[PDB]
Amino acid sequence: AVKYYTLEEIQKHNNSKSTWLILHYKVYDLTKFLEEHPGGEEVLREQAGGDATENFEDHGHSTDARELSKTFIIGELHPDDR
Ligand code: HEM
Repeated sequence: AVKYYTLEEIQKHNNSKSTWLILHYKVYDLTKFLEEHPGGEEVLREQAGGDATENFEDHGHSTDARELSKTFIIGELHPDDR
């Protein structure tokens, strides 16, 4: 199955409430992880509500972070959208 979520929402979910990002067209909520993340919130929150796919890869994130990303999957970025 899929859950889907629209760019409308994904942009919106970006401000200390929910923080959503697109990593390979799947949609990833963190919000709590913002606390943990070595990269910090700000930078991530600013990539949030958009495609952070390239950026995520660019940083060369580890398997554990990748794994984490799987469990963070809430959603997908809608088809009408893309
Ligand atoms: C799915 C959400 C993500 C998770 C689970 C995650 C996890 C992590 C973890 C655990 C580290 C340490 C290095 C590693 O384990 O690879 C890290 C570092 C970092 N991340 Fe992320 N990250 C995520 C998304 C992002 C995104 C989209 C950005 C873009 C803002 C980003 C920017 C950074 C930066 C700047 C560092 C610092 C590199 C260092 O440790 O020196 N991360 N991340």
